[PDB]
This record gives sequence, C-alpha cells and structure tokens, in this order.
Amino acid sequence: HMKNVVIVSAARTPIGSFNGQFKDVTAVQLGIVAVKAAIERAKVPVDQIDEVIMGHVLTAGCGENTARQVALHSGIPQEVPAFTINKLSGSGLRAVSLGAQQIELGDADCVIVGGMESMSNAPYVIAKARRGYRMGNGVLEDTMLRDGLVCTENGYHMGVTAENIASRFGVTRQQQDECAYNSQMRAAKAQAEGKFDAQIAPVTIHDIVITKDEHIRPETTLEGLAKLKPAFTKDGTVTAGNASGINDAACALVLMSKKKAEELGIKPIAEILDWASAGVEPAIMGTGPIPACHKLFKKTGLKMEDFELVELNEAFAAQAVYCCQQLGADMSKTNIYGSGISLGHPVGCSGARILTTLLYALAEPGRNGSRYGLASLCIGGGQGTAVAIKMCL
Amino acid sequence: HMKNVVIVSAARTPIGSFNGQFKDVTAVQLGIVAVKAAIERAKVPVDQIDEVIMGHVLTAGCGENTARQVALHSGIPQEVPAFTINKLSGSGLRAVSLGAQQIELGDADCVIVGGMESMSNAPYVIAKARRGYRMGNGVLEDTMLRDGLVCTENGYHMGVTAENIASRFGVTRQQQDECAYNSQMRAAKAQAEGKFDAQIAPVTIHDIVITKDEHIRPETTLEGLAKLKPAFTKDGTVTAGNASGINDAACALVLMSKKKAEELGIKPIAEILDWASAGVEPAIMGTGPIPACHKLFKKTGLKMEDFELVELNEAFAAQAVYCCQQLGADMSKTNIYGSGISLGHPVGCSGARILTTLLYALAEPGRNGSRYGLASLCIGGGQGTAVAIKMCL
Amino acid sequence: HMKNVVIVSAARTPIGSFNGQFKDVTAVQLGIVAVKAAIERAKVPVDQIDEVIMGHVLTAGCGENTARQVALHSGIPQEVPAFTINKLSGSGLRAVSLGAQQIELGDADCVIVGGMESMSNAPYVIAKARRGYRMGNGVLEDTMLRDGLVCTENGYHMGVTAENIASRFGVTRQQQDECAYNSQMRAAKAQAEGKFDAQIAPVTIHDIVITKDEHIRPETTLEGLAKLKPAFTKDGTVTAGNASGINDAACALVLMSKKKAEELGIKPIAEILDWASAGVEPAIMGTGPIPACHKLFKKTGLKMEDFELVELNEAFAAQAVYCCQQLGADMSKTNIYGSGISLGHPVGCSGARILTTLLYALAEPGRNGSRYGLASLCIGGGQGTAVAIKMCL
Amino acid sequence: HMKNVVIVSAARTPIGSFNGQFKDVTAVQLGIVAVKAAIERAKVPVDQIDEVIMGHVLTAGCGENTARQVALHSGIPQEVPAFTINKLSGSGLRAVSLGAQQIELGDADCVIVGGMESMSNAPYVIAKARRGYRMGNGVLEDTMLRDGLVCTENGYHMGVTAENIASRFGVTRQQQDECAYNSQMRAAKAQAEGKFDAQIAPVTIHDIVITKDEHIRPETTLEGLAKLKPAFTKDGTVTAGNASGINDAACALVLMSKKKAEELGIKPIAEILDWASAGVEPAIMGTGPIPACHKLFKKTGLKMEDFELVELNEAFAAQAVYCCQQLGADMSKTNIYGSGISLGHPVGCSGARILTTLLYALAEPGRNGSRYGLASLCIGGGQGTAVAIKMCL
Ligand SMILES: CC(C)(COP(=O)(O)OP(=O)(O)OC[C@H]1O[C@@H](n2cnc3c(N)ncnc32)[C@H](O)[C@@H]1OP(=O)(O)O)[C@@H](O)C(=O)NCCC(=O)NCCS
Ligand SMILES: CC(C)(COP(=O)(O)OP(=O)(O)OC[C@H]1O[C@@H](n2cnc3c(N)ncnc32)[C@H](O)[C@@H]1OP(=O)(O)O)[C@@H](O)C(=O)NCCC(=O)NCCS
Ligand SMILES: CC(C)(COP(=O)(O)OP(=O)(O)OC[C@H]1O[C@@H](n2cnc3c(N)ncnc32)[C@H](O)[C@@H]1OP(=O)(O)O)[C@@H](O)C(=O)NCCC(=O)NCCS
Ligand SMILES: CC(C)(COP(=O)(O)OP(=O)(O)OC[C@H]1O[C@@H](n2cnc3c(N)ncnc32)[C@H](O)[C@@H]1OP(=O)(O)O)[C@@H](O)C(=O)NCCC(=O)NCCS
Repeated sequence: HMKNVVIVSAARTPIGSFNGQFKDVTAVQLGIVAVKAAIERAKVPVDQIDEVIMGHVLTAGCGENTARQVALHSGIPQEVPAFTINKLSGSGLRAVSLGAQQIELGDADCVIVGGMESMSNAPYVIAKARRGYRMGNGVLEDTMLRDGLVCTENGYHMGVTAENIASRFGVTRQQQDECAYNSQMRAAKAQAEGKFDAQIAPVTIHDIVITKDEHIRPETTLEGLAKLKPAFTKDGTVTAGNASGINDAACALVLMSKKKAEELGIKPIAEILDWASAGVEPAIMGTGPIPACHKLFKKTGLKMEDFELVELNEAFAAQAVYCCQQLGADMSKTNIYGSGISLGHPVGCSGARILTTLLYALAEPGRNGSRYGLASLCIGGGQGTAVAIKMCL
Repeated sequence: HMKNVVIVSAARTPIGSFNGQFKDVTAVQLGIVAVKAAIERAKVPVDQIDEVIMGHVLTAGCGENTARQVALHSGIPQEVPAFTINKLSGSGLRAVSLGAQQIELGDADCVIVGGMESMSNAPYVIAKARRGYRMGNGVLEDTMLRDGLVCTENGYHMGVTAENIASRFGVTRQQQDECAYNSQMRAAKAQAEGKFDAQIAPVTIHDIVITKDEHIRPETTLEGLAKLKPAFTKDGTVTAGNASGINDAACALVLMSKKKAEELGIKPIAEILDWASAGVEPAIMGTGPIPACHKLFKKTGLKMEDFELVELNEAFAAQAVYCCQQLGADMSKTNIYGSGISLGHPVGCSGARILTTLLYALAEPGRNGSRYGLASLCIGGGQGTAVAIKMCL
Repeated sequence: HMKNVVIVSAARTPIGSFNGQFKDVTAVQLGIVAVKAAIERAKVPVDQIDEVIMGHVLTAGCGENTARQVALHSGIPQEVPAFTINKLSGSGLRAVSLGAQQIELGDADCVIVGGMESMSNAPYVIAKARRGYRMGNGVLEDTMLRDGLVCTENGYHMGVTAENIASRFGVTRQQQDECAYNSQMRAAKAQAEGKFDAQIAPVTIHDIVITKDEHIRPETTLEGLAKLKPAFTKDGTVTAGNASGINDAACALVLMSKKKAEELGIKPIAEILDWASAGVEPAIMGTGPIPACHKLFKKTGLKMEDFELVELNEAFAAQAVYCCQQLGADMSKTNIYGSGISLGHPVGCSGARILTTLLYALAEPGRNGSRYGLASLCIGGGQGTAVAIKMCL
Repeated sequence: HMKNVVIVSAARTPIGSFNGQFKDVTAVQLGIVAVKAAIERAKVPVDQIDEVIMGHVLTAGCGENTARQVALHSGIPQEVPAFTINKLSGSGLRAVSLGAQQIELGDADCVIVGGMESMSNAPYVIAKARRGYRMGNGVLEDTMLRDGLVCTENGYHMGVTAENIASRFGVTRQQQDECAYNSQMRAAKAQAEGKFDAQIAPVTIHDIVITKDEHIRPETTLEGLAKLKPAFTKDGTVTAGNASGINDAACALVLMSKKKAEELGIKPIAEILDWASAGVEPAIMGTGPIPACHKLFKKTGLKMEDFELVELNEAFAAQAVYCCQQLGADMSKTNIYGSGISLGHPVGCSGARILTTLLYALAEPGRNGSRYGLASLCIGGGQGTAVAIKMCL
C-alpha cells in the first residue's frame, strides 16, 4: 500500500443541471469555489502547498491550463506549479491518484487535487476557419459531444455503448429503470436528511447563493420511467431517466504526507491505500470499473466485500448494474446516496466528487464497519479508474 | 533521486511549419507516428506496456482523450490505460516525469510518454452558440491564442511576457538577435551534418514521405534580424525573427524499469534521475526554468556545470538569454543544434522533443563528457519544468 | 398621376415579437401566409398573375430569391416571374410602387406586392471562413445589425440617428415618451375593438393558430417610459420604450389594372395615385419622409391636410414627432392605431403593412373624409419613400 | 415599344476569378468603380441623377442596401434614392429594365442601373446562434451555395439543373464541350484584339491596376475538355470546363430620357425598346430565356433573326446550346466574344455585363446590320429575363 498519503479535507460545489443554475459560471469559477473551500477545511497554510492537479475534460475556450487559473485565484502562491489532466470521466479520480503518487515518492508533502466541468459552457467549434473552406458547407461542432460524450473510436454516443452493455449482457429496461428509481429515491432522501450539507461548498452568483444539487428528481416513479422514450437507439433500453445527467460542478481535496500533517497539527481524515487504471473495449466502455477494481484488489489484497461503502459512478443504469453484478457489490453499501443518474455527472469533476461523497459518508457517526472505501468509474474510449481508502478515525 | 527508471527509446516526427507540410494531419496522427516509432525502436512487446501519458495543449475538436486515441491506433492493446496532460509548453516534459513516477513507485514497469501538437489545426470557437447571443456580435476566437499563446491572467501574448523580460532584465534587441542567429546557424548545420537523421521518424502522407524539419532559416543574418519590425509591442524588441515558431509535431519515448528492461533483453539508453516544476509571475513566465532547475539541482545535488549538454527551450531569445545568464549556462553546451526559434515550438510536443534531441546528441560516438543531461522549458501562466538524465553507455 | 392601378386585396400576418411567437417560422413561411390570404381575398385566378415583387432585407441563409420561393409555395404557377427588393424599411412600400409601375405601363395587368421579415431568424456571419483567418480572432456578426439596423456609413445604430434628430431638432425625451405612450394606447384600443381582425391572416404553426399582434404593451405609462434607461447613448433620450420593436411578419397586396379587375368581376378597394422616394443625410435618416412626401405632393398636387388618414412609420418617437411636426400632420388622423413602437417594425414588411392597415382603416363603415391615404416611412442610409392612395368606395 | 428611354453610357470592371485578383475587394467597391466610370463616360452632372438601382445576389455581411452604399461613394448626392434587387442571375438585367420603366413613366429622367457581385466574399453563416443550438451539431453554411447556386426548391446545384437539360433534351457532352471550346477561343481572340478595351474600367488595388478578364483559358482544347471529370453527377456531362465560372465583377449603365439627353447635349448610344420576364420549371431553370425571349418578341414584333447581335448568357453549355437551338439563334451573331464559360459569371453583375458587351460590340465601326440587340439569361428557381435595344448611331 501507499504508506505516506492522507486526505486532510474535501469540498464540492452543488451540482447544477445542464443550462441550469451555473449556466453563467465557468468551470474555473466552480473550481475556485471548491479549492478555496478545501483549503479552509484543511486549515493548510497556502505556502505549504507543493502542486495543484485538476481534471477537466471540455477545455475549449477556457483559456490556458485551467488548473493554474484555479490555483492563482484560490489564493495559492504563484510559485506553486499546476497542471490539468484529461481521462474523460476518470479525470477527477486520476487527479487524486497522481497527487498521491507525488506524495508517496516524496516529491511533494501537500497537493491539491480535484476536477471541474462546465458542460453548459462547452463551446462550438469550426475546424477549417484557419486556412478556409474554399467552397461548400462545414460543420459547427458541439465540443461536448465531439470531445466528450461521443465515442471517437465508434462515432456514436456513450449512450449507445450503454445499449451495447444492455444487448450483450442482458441488462433489461426494467432493471435499468429500477436502478434509476432507487438512485433518485436515495439522492432525494440523502438531500432531505442533510447528508450532503457538510460536503457542499456554497456558490454565490454575483446575488443568489446556491446550496442545492438541482438535478435530483424526487417525483421519479417506476411507472414514469417506463413511459420514457429511448434516447440513443430506436427500440432502445436507455432513456434520459436511466442515463446520467449532463451537469456542472467542481470538487477538490487536500492531500498531505502523514509527517506534514503531524507537523501542522492537521488531523488526517483517510489514508489513500492505492489506485489502478485499466482499459476495455470502447464499445462497452461501461465495463471499465471491472478490470480497474480487480487490478486494485490484486495490488492491495482487498476484496469487494471488504469495503464498508462503495462509489461506482452511474454513467448509465445498464453500466452500473452490470458492474455491480460482476463485482459482487452489496447494493446496501454501494451508491447509498445516489450517483450520476440522480445527482448528475459533470464529467471532469465526478471522479473527485464520488470520492468526496464517499469520504463524508464514511466519516458520519455510526459508521463502524471495516473503514475501507472504494471509488471507481467508467471512461469513454474504454477505461476505468479506481482508488481505495481507509478512514483514520 | 530515482533509481529504477530508464529510457529505452525515443522518436520524433519532423517539425512542420505553421500551415505547412503537416497542415492536413491531426495532432493524433503525428502522435501515432512517434509512438509507433518509439515502440519499434525499443523492440518492446506491446502487451508489456502498462500506461500511455501524452502532453497535448490545443485539444478543441480533436475528439476524446487524445492520448488514448494515439495508443489504440499505435497497436497498443485496448487493455492499456491512457491519459492526456496539459502544462502548456511543459506538457510533453511533465508527461515524461509523470511516467517516470509510475515506474519509480512500482505501479508500472513500462510507460509510453511524449507529446503532440497541431497548432495549424487548432480550431476557432464560438462561446455562446449553445444558449444564444440573442442580439449583438460575438467573437470568433482562435483557440491557439485563447487556449495557448495568450496569457489568460494578463490578457496579452506570450511575446509580451518576453518584452517584460527585456524591459525588466535588460536583454537587448541585439542580444536577442545574436541568440536567434546562432540558433538558426546551429540548426542548419546540424540538419546538414545528419544530426537529426536517426531521431526523426518519417511521416507518410497519403504518397509523400516527410523527413525534414521545415522551419529552419539558414539564410538568417544579424543584419536581417535587425531590420525586422516588433511583433508584439510598438517600439519593442521581440520579433518573428527572435521568437519561437508556431509548429506541428509529435514525440514519444518508451520508459521502463531497469528490471523489466533486463528481463526483456532491451538495452537502456539513459536513466531519468529526477524532475522538478516551479511557478513564477505569469507576466515574466519566461523565467520559469530558473527556479525549476534550481529546485532540480537542490533535489539531485547536481549543478549547471555538471551537465555535458543542456536543452533550455527557446520560446523567445529574450527569455532564453536571461535563463542561460541566470543559470550560468555554457552556450557551447546549451541548445547546440538550435531550439524553438529555429527548429520550431509545437507547444505540447516540445518538452519531449528537446529531451529526444538531448538523448540522441549525448548518444553520439565521440561524446565523453559527464554523460549528464538537462532539459527545461518555460510555461505560460508562469511555470517551469525540468528533467535530469544520465546516459547509460 | 397613375390612372390604371387599383388595390383589390390586402392581408398581413400578425406581428410577432423578437424571438417570440414566430421564432420557429421563416420569413418565407410568413410571406406564403400573407400571399395566399391576399390571393384568396381578391378571388383572383392564379393564372392571371403576371409578377410577384416582395421586399425583404435580412436575406442571409434564407435560400434563393425569396419572393420566388413565396410565389411557388402560394400556388402561383411556375410560369409567373418574381424578384426580391431591398430598400431597408422602405422595401415593402417600394415593392408596392414598383408593382404599380408595371401595371401603369401596361407590362402587367396583375401583380402581387408586399414584404416579409424574420428578424428573429437573421443569422450570424463569419467573414473570412472561405480563404481563412490564418491567425487571430474574428467577428461573429449579427446580420440583423450588420445588414439591417447599423448605419453602414456612420457605423452606429439607427437609434443613434434617432438621437441625432433629438440633438439637432430638439425633440425632447418627454415628447418622445408622449408619442410612445399614445402609440401603445392607440394600438391596445384598436386591437381590443376588433380593428385589426379583418386585415390579419392567421398563421398556423404545426397545432397552434396565431391571430394576435404580440408586441403591444397596454400597461405602458408616461411614468414608466420616463424611468427607462437610454438604449443607444449615455445620457440619451431614445429608449426601448420610445423606439420601434424588432419583429417578425409579412404582408401582401394584389394590384390590378382597372381593366382586368372589371374583366374578372373583382371590385377595387383603392386606386394607387402616385409614389416618391428621396434621400437625406444618413446620420439623420429619420427625416427621410419629409422630402419623400413633399416630392409626392409636388407630383400629385395633394397637400398633407387633404389626407383622411396617414401612416408615417414610427421607427423612433424622435423621428416620428419631427416628421409629423415638419409635415404639419394632424395627429388625430396620423398613426391612429399605433405603429412601429407598439405594433412593431419587421423591417422588410412594414412598408406594405402600414399600407394594409391604412386601407382597412379607411374602408371602415362610417368613414366619410377625403378618402385620400398617405403612407411613408424612413430608411437607413438616409432615405424616405411614400405612396398616396384614394379609396374607391 | 418604350419610346423615351436611351442608354447614354456603360462600363464594367474586369472579371476576376474565384478567390483571384479581386479576392480582397468587396462587391460595393467593384460597384463604385463601375458607376464612377459610367458617370464619367456619360458626362452626366451628378445632380441630374434621379435614382440608382443595382442588382446584387449574395448580400450577407455586405452591410445596408448595397446600391445606396455604391451611390454615396460614387459622388452621387445623398438626396438621390437607391435600392438593390435580387433576381439571381437576372438581377443586373432586371435592374436595367426597372430603371427604363422609371424613365418611360416620367418618374425619372436619369437612372443609374447595374449589378455587382463578389462571390469570393460571400460569407458563411450559422442559423441558430441567436437562441442557441442547446445540444448537438449545426451547419456552417456557404451562402454562395445556400443563397446562390443551390436550387432551394430541389436541394441540388444549378449544375444538376444543367444535367436535367442534358438528360431530357439530348444535349451531348461533345456538344457541350464544343460550345465551351468555341466560347474560350472567341473570348481569347476578342481580348487579344482589344474588343474589351473600351468597355472595361480599370480597378486599382491599394498598388496594382487590374485591366484584364482573368478567367479566360486560351489554352482550352476539345481534347482537354473531354478528359475532365463531371462536376455535379457521377457519369454526368457537365464539367468545370463547360459550366460557367464563379467570379467577381461589377457593371453600370446610365439611362436617360430622350428629352433629358437632348437638354444636356449627351449623345444617346441605344434606345431600350422593351423587356420581359418569364418563369419555368426550376429543375430546368436553364430554359428560362426561351419564354422570356418569346414574350419579348410578342411585345415588340421582333423575331430572333431580326437581331444583329445577341447575348444569351452561358450559365452552362447544356443550357446555352438548348436555348440557342430552340430560339433559332445564329451562332455567328450570338455570344461572339464568349460568355459565362470563358469570361465568367458574377451572378448579380452578369445581366448588366452582357448588355454592356452587346452595346460596345454593336457600337463598333462596321456594324451596319439591323442595329437591334438582344440580351437574355437564365435564372435559378426557373426564370428568364430579356431586353431588346436598338442602336441610335
Ligand atoms: C440522455 C440525455 C441525452 C438526455 O438529455 P436531455 O434531453 O437534455 O435531458 P433532460 O434532463 O432535459 O430530460 C429529458 C426529458 O426526459 C424526461 N425525464 C428525464 N429524467 C426523468 C425522470 N427521472 N422521470 C421522468 N421523466 C424524466 C423529462 O420529461 C425531460 O423532458 P422535460 O423535463 O422537458 O419534460 C443526456 O442526459 C445524456 O446524454 N446523458 C449521458 C451523459 C453521458 O454520456 N456522460 C458520460 C458518461 S461516461
Ligand atoms: C512571432 C509570430 C507572431 C510570427 O508569426 P508569423 O508572422 O506567422 O511568422 P512567419 O514565420 O510567417 O514570419 C513573418 C515574417 O517574418 C520574417 N522572418 C521570420 N523569421 C525570419 C528570419 N530568420 N530571417 C528573416 N526574416 C524572418 C519573414 O519576412 C516572414 O515573412 P515571410 O513569409 O515572407 O518569410 C509567431 O511566430 C509567434 O507567436 N511565436 C511565438 C509562439 C509562442 O508564444 N509560443 C509559446 C512560447 S511559451
Ligand atoms: C431598442 C431596442 C434595442 C430594444 O431591444 P430589447 O432590449 O430586446 O427590447 P425589449 O422589448 O426586450 O425591451 C427591454 C426592456 O425595456 C422595457 N420596456 C420596453 N418597452 C416598454 C414599455 N412600453 N413600458 C415599459 N417598459 C418597457 C422592459 O423592461 C424590457 O424588459 P422586459 O423583457 O422585462 O419587458 C430594439 O427594440 C431596437 O433596436 N429597436 C429599434 C429597431 C430599429 O432600429 N429599426 C429600424 C428603424 S429605421
Ligand atoms: C463547376 C464549378 C463547381 C467548378 O469550380 P472550381 O472547381 O472552383 O473551378 P476551377 O476554375 O478551379 O476549375 C476546376 C478544375 O477544372 C479544370 N478546368 C476548368 N476549366 C478548364 C478548361 N477550360 N480546360 C481544362 N481544364 C479546365 C482545371 O484542371 C481545374 O483544376 P486546376 O486548374 O487546379 O488544375 C464551378 O465553376 C461552378 O459551380 N460553376 C457554375 C456556377 C453557377 O452555377 N452559376 C449560376 C448559373 S445560373
């Protein structure tokens, strides 16, 4: 295991709906809210920060190296280096494990990690404006599809990759809608019971102060879902009611060496034990969590049943159900407060977001299980990434 | 310092000029050429590759997670994961150190690292086409400037940060042009004497085979540079003649553990010793190599004089002269075959590119210096990154 | 004056607001509605139609020669020719006089005239996409401003030409708002009392049937207008409240020789007597009706006092008040049911639209004035055009 | 016949190739060259001008009412009114007959008529930038096709309408290429013999002075043409060698009443006798000249064989051959100096251009035929327009 890496804080913005409450807010701006919050919760002096690593997928028109922009505007000294990564939906979680690597090697004693995404403000592009089209029409490309949600390999939406999982693996419409229903009910109940209150950092729009995850649909019913029309294929199983949302949010965590945390008198929340990534066939990219988790299990000597709580992102109900079946997930310990379907899925953010939700869930009074947590998600182009943690108490 | 990381191969495409010989080729296409070449030169079985990490800055419209596209189309199994990283001009060098970190930690035994950029095919963006402009003009933004060459913090060009270095630190027009002149002459001579022949991997365009760096200008004279008008400020010192080019290329290296290389019968070319990044004031971003190298020296106990050869990227002569002065570079051992001014500067590629040139330079018959190599470059937003190598012989 | 030209029918669509009830409908679609209605009201056999002339300003992206599209989709034989005409806000009125000229000369016995505009669907233009921008930002131009509402000569808005009239000729903010207020009240009352019912041709949207002018604001008060901020200049007088609307509509009339009407058994509604256009200084374009009407008076021997009703388009209250003062209008006989401020101003349509409103107004039971009608409007680039009619009874 | 209308002067710019010699010159700017020249050749005092009427097809991004822009910048007083028309390729010739109508009715004693077109600078548009695309791609529309060269009715290029003429009417490839060959040879010989010298007005590009029609191909051969690949349909007959060019030019004529010309001591060049337009099936829009000419013949009592010279625009060789066959054209009197194929076809200009070429041809010493001239062209959407003249001597 990594032996020297702890999480000392975490924070996420509310999750906005597509063209919703954060439509007038950049990914950088959401990123700043989250990082400022993470720094304050850790009580880390900003001159102890060694690096900032942020996932961000849809970067067109956002300006230079968005991680660096966020850092400079969260009160982090200009002397601290920063870079941005893209592993699509894996981005925010691979940012965390890259940061953990920095600390475990002794290249850093404190790293800010996270992810951000404003899918609302992914722009449109034209490919041939530099040297000209000469004659004939061109395409006005939605970068959220071109550079995000469309499989570059196959030329179809991620939602078709979900239908592939449905076809090949026999995940029925009823199963998908059941998963979707449970996710909404869980998210609604969690919200109403204050389960998200502490982890959320409010976003002030200069004024309106946004505190609530706006994508949850508490009025969701099994019958309502069954009426919906397929979204990606005619006579399909995947709908808008059982696919993840398109959303806007950011999320950040402060990582530290054990020795640095001790020196600053900062209480460690959790250790990071290890991480893994793995590739799969792009056409069934939803399966990525399965080899990613297996690899993580071989590196750590853990098994699925050892985890007290598990976050496996719901990109599509077809995907989430298949992953949970094959890994032998306990659904009473997996995605307990909803996930991508209910809360939403801002793609560069979600990897750090699910780790943040896991951490706060496991930190709650009365959690006296194994104290191990697992986070994993699927990734367009056919990948998965995962991280194991153990709470410190 | 790192004890277990070796470079076993390196390759780069030739470097195209802006809107030049690679205008019809994508970043991803160049990446594939470089990665295939690196793999062939290593003789590494593709099922021994653990991860791919590629730097790439101007990603708008290029499709999903371009490192993954490159891997899949270079014959690497779908099971291998990949991610893309943006540290502007640092990207390709930071990709190398991130990959080294994988191996040093034992998370991987073989990683593909590098970078790629097609500045020619960076698209134009429309910011408010999703929810509408309503009334009134918008901006058609050139992503190469918005997301690349314009300082998001100051809102002026990288060239103006070059002027700032000239203002504050008194690097004169004449000094800038001498540097530029020597760069052009060094590159011309190197290209004529065959110095780049082995490192270059030819690009086939469907048939034309491209084998040569396009951007070098052997006709350059001190008297010609002196007549050029300032490109960034009225009555300025920075000109198209003493500024790096805008360019297209890709570059890749194969890294391995010493153990895996020994297992496979593959001979190491160089050890990676260590790395360092650092931040500076965005307005004088060109100063970034100075703290990055000092931090690297502090981590390794090396000094500038210990290097046999040095690659410090010439983003602008003003910047390069200042860094070399401040670091006490021996110009007979620094940038001996030219650099960004002459060879060109495809921003996401250059960090790996300079390391490949350094490696092949030090590997020439007749070299018998320290066998230590230094690569560093400056970064928009005020950063530097650096790597130290030692040839294996 | 003309001795052989009669109007036998007229129809207009309701007038939509900007991005309003007709946002999903093309100019051509509205044109078809109006032309079909006009043809049905005339009872003219379509094989008796000799030509179609339609005004239309913002034609970008609408396809080929839109008058011809309208004719073909209104059931007019392919054998009938058509052309489109642009005199900005004059277009639809100049279309009428051009058609009258056909008949007076004996080149035609029956012509379809009118105008159409969908300011909502005027597109955005990219100027250098054919041969390339090469490097550097461009402009995404709103064609409604570029090709419509911005003075190409001065490079400022039509609203600023309105300010110029206020500066030079001292039409005060209070005067502007009184005009605007009376316009809104006149239109509200007219619409409520059924005045527009017969002239309007309903628009079916595939089902929604649209029958009502959208833009009127019956809640307008002198006190409300007085609180509005200037829309075109800092510390100006012209506001969104005392300025014409941006709007969508179409309007058509059927013109015939007296001989053909008598042959077909079709009863004439009005004679067209004559027409006139004139130019003025672009910077005070709102003054255009003054020389156009004087030239018309000179050609006809009529005077302002001889008209029973007058339509002088309210492009801006500043402009309308100045014209009415200079021409000695009787405001109890001028714009009696509102005009551009209240009903709205779809620029290529309005010239025909005001003539249709004038015609139906004078045709009301109980009218027993001179039976002479005057229509005129101002034109960007510094023009006016006018038509005089006399009802047949 | 019209009895009171004469042409007192004419002028045209050279005709530029697509993205050629006038690529950096607007339609307005070419228009100004032509109008200034026409005014000077007439020696008409500018305060005797009553109206300006200019054809112009592709008006996107050109600014307000381009006829008015041209007038103001050709030294015509601001008091003179102007409008722009669009009848696609008919535009420039219908402008002439509309102007003649103004004079014959006694509404004007002097009118400037013409046409202009910069097909090079027709821009690209996006249809849904005002209210947004929300999600998914859009189209970047080439307005030269959308609003120009594509049949809006059928959704295919004008070149397909030419293939329709070829299919239905049996105009072979060999016939088309023969027509094309003859057109090039005629144009080359005419140019080389100075036949275009007087009519051309030189265009100074601020410096290079352009005097030559640049589209002519004197190296054209029957064999060369036979090698060319179809341009519009697979296994088609229509090629780039036998279709009109895409081009840039302008052209203007001064018209006057007989009485006004006498008063000013301006010698009339030709009388305009009459005009006609007619519609046809859009799919065979090339046939438009046939009914247009027939109608003109019935109005005038002229027959085809009465014309000393004839201009029938070559939009496509298939079109021109069919029109000439059906009208019984003498090819030794028809298109004697080439036409659309050789000289080019700037669409809003060509209608006035062919009348200008006709007028100068008939004015040459040694032309002592009937003194009657005919001009006619086809029009997308299925129309034709024609004008008859008689030289005065
Ligand atoms: C599926 C998708 C295309 C739908 O997007 P959308 O149409 O913008 O979605 P909306 O939230 O507006 O919902 C669409 C409709 O579905 C219905 N709907 C959605 N969720 C529902 C629910 N829980 N119950 C009932 N109806 C529901 C609604 O009727 C809604 O229309 P309405 O609210 O205007 O009446 C989009 O969410 C998507 O692509 N998701 C996947 C994202 C993804 O691939 N991420 C990466 C994965 S690795
Ligand atoms: C400086 C810059 C704007 C020049 O762009 P450009 O104008 O397209 O450059 P070109 O190579 O076409 O040079 C323009 C002219 O300069 C002249 N020129 C350039 N190098 C010359 C040399 N060595 N000798 C003589 N003249 C030279 C030429 O006249 C050339 O015109 P040409 O086409 O007739 O040869 C651009 O190179 C730039 O922005 N560079 C910096 C990139 C950067 O910031 N990277 C990131 C660093 S962190
Ligand atoms: C003036 C102009 C810029 C206003 O455009 P806009 O801002 O889209 O106009 P809106 O109708 O949305 O008005 C903006 C605000 O003004 C206020 N307003 C407008 N008319 C009002 C009235 N009668 N009473 C009170 N408030 C009024 C409202 O607050 C409105 O906001 P809302 O949406 O909450 O009602 C535009 O109408 C214009 O350019 N007009 C002139 C067109 C022209 O030049 N034509 C050619 C003439 S030759
Ligand atoms: C047919 C059309 C699409 C071709 O446009 P284009 O490809 O840009 O044309 P070019 O002038 O570049 O010629 C294309 C190729 O044809 C060949 N060519 C053209 N004319 C030739 C000739 N006379 N002899 C030999 N080769 C010829 C050339 O090889 C040329 O390629 P190259 O010169 O680079 O070797 C275009 O001219 C067109 O659409 N014309 C019709 C316009 C129209 O419809 N107007 C309205 C009518 S109502």
